[PDB]
Amino acid sequence: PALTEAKHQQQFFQFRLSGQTIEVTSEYLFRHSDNELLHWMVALDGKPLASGEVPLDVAPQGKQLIELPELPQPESAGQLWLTVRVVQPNATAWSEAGHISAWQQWRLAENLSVTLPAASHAIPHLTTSEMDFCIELGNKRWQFNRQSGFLSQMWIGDKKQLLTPLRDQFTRAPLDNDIGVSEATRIDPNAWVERWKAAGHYQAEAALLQCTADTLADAVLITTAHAWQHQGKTLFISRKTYRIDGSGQMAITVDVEVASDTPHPARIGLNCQLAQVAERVNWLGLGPQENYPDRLTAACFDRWDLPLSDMYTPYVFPSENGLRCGTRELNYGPHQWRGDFQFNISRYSQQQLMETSHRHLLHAEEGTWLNIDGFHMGIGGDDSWSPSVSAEFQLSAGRYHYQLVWCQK
Amino acid sequence: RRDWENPGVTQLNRLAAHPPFASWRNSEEARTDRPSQQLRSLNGEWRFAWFPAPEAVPESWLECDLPEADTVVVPSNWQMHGYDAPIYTNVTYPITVNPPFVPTENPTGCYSLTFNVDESWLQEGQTRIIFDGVNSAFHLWCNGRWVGYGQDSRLPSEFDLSAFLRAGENRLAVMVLRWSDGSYLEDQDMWRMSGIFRDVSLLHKPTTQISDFHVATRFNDDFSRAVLEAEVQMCGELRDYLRVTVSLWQGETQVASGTAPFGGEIIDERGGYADRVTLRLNVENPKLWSAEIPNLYRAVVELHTADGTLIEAEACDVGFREVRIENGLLLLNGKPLLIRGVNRHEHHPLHGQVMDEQTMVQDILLMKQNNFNAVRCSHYPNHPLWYTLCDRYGLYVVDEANIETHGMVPMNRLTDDPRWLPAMSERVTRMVQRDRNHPSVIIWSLGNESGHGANHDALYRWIKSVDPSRPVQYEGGGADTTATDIICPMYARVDEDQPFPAVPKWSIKKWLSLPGETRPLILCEYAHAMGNSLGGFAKYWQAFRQYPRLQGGFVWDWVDQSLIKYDENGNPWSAYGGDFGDTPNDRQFCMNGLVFADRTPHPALTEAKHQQQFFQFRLSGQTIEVTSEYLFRHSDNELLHWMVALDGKPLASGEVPLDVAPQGKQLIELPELPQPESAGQLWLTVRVVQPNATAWSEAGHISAWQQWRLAENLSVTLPAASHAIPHLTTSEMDFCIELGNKRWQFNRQSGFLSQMWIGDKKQLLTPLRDQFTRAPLDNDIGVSEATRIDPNAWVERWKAAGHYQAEAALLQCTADTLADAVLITTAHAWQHQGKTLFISRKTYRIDGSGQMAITVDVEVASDTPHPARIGLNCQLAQVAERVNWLGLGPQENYPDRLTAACFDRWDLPLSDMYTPYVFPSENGLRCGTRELNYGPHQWRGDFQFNISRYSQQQLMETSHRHLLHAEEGTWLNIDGFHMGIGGDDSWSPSVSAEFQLSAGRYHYQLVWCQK
Ligand SMILES: [Mg+2]
Ligand SMILES: [Mg+2]
Ligand SMILES: [Mg+2]
Ligand SMILES: [Mg+2]
Ligand SMILES: [Mg+2]
Ligand SMILES: [Mg+2]
Ligand code: NA
Ligand code: NA
Ligand code: NA
Ligand code: NA
Ligand code: NA
Ligand code: NA
Ligand code: NA
Repeated sequence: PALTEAKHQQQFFQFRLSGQTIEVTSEYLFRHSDNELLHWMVALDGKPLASGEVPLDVAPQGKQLIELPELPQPESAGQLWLTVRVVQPNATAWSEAGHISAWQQWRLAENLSVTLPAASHAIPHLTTSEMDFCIELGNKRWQFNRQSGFLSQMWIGDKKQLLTPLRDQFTRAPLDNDIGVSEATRIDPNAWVERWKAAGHYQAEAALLQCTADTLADAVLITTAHAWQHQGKTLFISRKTYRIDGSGQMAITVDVEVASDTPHPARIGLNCQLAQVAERVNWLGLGPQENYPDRLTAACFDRWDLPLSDMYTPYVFPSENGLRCGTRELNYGPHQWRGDFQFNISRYSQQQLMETSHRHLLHAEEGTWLNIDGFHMGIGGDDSWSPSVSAEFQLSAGRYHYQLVWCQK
Repeated sequence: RRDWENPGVTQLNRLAAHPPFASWRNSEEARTDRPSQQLRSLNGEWRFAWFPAPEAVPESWLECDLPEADTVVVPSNWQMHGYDAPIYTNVTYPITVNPPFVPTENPTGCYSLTFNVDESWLQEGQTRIIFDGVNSAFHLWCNGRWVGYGQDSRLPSEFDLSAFLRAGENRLAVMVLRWSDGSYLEDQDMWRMSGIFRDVSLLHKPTTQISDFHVATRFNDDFSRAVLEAEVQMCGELRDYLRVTVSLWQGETQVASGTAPFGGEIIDERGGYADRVTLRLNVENPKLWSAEIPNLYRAVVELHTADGTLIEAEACDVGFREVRIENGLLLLNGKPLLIRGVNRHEHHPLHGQVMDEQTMVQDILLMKQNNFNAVRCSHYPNHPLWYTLCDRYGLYVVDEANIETHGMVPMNRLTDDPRWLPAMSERVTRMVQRDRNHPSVIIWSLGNESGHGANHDALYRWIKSVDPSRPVQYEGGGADTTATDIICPMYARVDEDQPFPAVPKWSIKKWLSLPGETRPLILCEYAHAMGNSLGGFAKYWQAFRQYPRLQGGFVWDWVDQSLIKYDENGNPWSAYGGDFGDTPNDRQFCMNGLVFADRTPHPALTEAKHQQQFFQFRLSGQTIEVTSEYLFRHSDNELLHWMVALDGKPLASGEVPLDVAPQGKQLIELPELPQPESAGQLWLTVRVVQPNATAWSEAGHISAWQQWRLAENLSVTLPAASHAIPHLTTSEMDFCIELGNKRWQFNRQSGFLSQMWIGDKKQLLTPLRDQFTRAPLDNDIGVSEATRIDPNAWVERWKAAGHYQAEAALLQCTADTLADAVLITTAHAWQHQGKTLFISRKTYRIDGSGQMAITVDVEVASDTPHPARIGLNCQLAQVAERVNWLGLGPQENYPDRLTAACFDRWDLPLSDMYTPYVFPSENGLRCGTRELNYGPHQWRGDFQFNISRYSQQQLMETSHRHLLHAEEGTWLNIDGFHMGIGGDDSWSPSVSAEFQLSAGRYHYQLVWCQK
């Protein structure tokens, strides 16, 4: 996936936007843009609104101004995005006709949604028992275990949707850059993986602090709090609310505290093993290829749809892989998650990826592992033998908040 | 003739410039710098009359005092006495631009003085008068007879009165013009005043005398040996019996001496200077001068007959130091400097531009106490005592010619014109002739904001020929022209380029490496301290320390140029541009100081002190590494104090002596620290304390500090159960919740908490509502004016988008009863002309313990300009004496200006939570706060806040601090997020992107409870 990031940063055309004006500047020293045209497209949350093409005629080191036509207003809330691409209409000795050599995006107007949803046809019911809080709405049911404090099961009709409960996750199967030269036989205590190990990140267990249920006028509200500890120290505290309403949507709010003296965690998210396996993955976010916080410039915000296997990157030495960031909506099977998060989805658990040294030995687990992150650490790479993730990409804020809505589609 | 409309005549009959003389007739008085009977002060009471033009002055005045004259103190600026108004204009000239002419209405100040001269001064030798500063041009008469004329408001003009005086009573008449052709070279950004504003003195010299002397100090490779060379020139009776003896003293010990007859070496086909002599003294292991240790020797220059009669003696303090630029670096005594500088104008709120010793001393002490080591004389030579003080207290000085023609179009129109070369030359050459022997002067500057003209090139060269010991710098025309040895931009940013045509301001890091560039870079002005500013100051200091050729800079500027005015009641108040009827004017642009005009600090001063520290620290484990940034001294007056506290509660502390050599490091391993099982964050604070008093600081002065978070024990303890559940009562218009002695009322039409009762007392004067704006800072306004809006300024962008006038529309307001609480949920949209700018969703959960937890989630349209803050505000009913908080402090601190603040438990009087900036704006914020206590309230969370008796609306609507009035109750602003304040400059947006609130979605939470 990194090749596309290299292609984008090494583009030969730079762009700036000012109003309706796109300014293209050429970084060629010797040739004129004689095999290039600029294609532009404006979309609202992925839905195309307008597009066009303009021939490019820029001298080496010169600039060309291009005026976009009047931007008819859009009829719906959402963020309009402008994408432009440089296409070479003619084949050359090194590329085929249609080759895209550069691209850029900008956000244009956004119209926030202020429209009150609509009174629910029904009100979910809360069934309380010694060991669980169950919620029923129509043909759906959610089960919250009172001793663990997690959503342990969800059913559509009589079909269970989870293989493992939905739980917070603060670690990732280590990348080569997280490992560096550390070896079981010669630990480099300064490498990220060793700092995480030593701190107990991979061994920490959730301790329940609170699990309550309340009924509201049109919803049931589950509140939980957990502490993650290691050798008597609290590493992380996660407080959440699950609000399930008459519409069937479950709104999840997550507020996490990370002790200041623990090494900054690899991610702050949730994970689960879904019971089902589906053919495609469809999302509104950055893509289409794998992208991470410190490696997402080449990805574009749009609506993407790929076969599930394209959501896994087969690095020979397996590790955390396949994330997509900047995602506002994710669809898989009958499920939909909405929010502003990063995610990866595949048949391999983080546990397996970290326990396996060669891709050929991985085996698809039952169901699908979904990792949805409110925040994810950068992957670094300035070098692969010392910590190289820049400060601005480390999860050092101390307190983090994210929210998601899981609903059926 | 109208010599004041002719740049070809800048003086008539004026004597040559030279270094400070006193004509002692006893060498030990010269050695000790005691007063000289031959140098008298004429300061005191003079007679003065104001005229609207020189054509209105009556002839009788030359011969006798005008009955309607007033008696006034001299030196003074006549505007300070009320005769006419001072004018505050920044770039535009205060007069019509039509060189070399001035207004025919040109305020003329007629000063006179009747004084005594003893016969002895007249029996022999020469008696001269010296006017250290006359603004801007003047004619002088003595006993009714015309003596001469002078220009250049900032250097001394001396005239020989020998033939005009008589024993006994004599009368001077000085006709001072406010405007003259010299005004075209005096366009500096400051109040435009006039008068005899520096000292007036009378000096007696013998007929055969020392007419000039220059002292140089050259060294061997390691500074273990020096040669002091003093060239001495004489005027008068040249005879074989004359000699010069120069002796050098360290305290009462004479370290070297040389005697020689006059007659310098042959220099050309016609011979040599028979009226000059150069003495060379060898000095072993000289004690070197620097701003860190201002070691000085005293050189006494005796003119005498060989058989022993001292004719007269002159003398100066000598600082052995070498200044040189080598391999791209400016070095002092062979080591690279790091300039912690500030620009300082000569300004006093009551006396105008008149300087006095007390004030100078007060400024030098505070400068040093705040870790400055350098000062630039923006933008003219200073009163002579300033140099003496910087030589003795130790500050590096940039001495600057009085040449600024900013208002010309283009700016170099005069400086590139050979017809103005003579007037400019005098401003440069006479400054060097006067101040060349002061060790504190390390760099000469050619003036300011006069573009780049060939006159600058010629003059750069002149100084380099006459004084090879100091580099020459000059910013005009792009800061890296051929007229400067140092790249010395003003307001270039650290990482951000500003590619203006012809004179771009490159990022300073990028500027150093442009193709072919090799010079050191020291900003002549940076970090414009106007109003609530200095945002981003730390970014500069991190760059300076990281890049060797980035050698610092001079902050703009030390002191606000505000002037005192008196109201009807007779109470003083700080005034700025236009407050005297002056127009056009540049309003508050005259106030850009780190300190107020009466020397009280602005909060930005502590940020400069901290970033300019001389010791850097690193913590590893319980090992503290201290590194010294001093170049020449060991830390012989410093100890390190350390303290660990848990959320403000002191746990342990200690002190350790610091012994680090210059550029050295010391490791200090701290004791076994506590590990309380009790929740909270442990914080380590270290401070460097000087146990002994110095010439510039008191015993115990703190010179540096730093803090680090140590272990944190997050709280996992559950709160006990409440023997109580709040009750809800509803009506169409409100939701009321009651719990014991407490009550909360939420309005269903507005969707806000409109009142709360504790006991049965109302707690709010205005409801609790979201706030997205701030009363704009000077940096938010920049140059925008109602008459000439600058649409790119932050304030204008917010105004145009409707942030200040957006109204909350209620989208949802519900109340639910929980197991042990009542929950109120609301959502509001802020719109403007149909555009939704922000959406606020919150929950308020009131539980059986009486606490109210508020959760707020805001959405900000990505296309509206990033807002100033995202927070809540309310007017509380109570006024309490103190404010106590756990968070950054104790002074005002903003996101981009909080490095100096330390996290601890602070407790101050309410009034200290307001900063009285002259031009009112949002102020008093404290960031990183975890708990805030005021009266019976306590708010906990992770927020920034301000609290005072003044609403944001009032601050935005009032132009001057003395017009503000305390409102009923106390206004509290509690922000989840607050935009940086900026300050890289005050006339374009300068808040760095990482300090702009552009995330789109923001979340914050607070708990409001009692106690
Ligand atoms: Mg981009
Ligand atoms: Mg003249
Ligand atoms: Mg002697
Ligand atoms: Mg006599
Ligand atoms: Mg200027
Ligand atoms: Mg600090
Ligand atoms: Na083309
Ligand atoms: Na692996
Ligand atoms: Na440096
Ligand atoms: Na004006
Ligand atoms: Na100014
Ligand atoms: Na010491
Ligand atoms: Na104001």
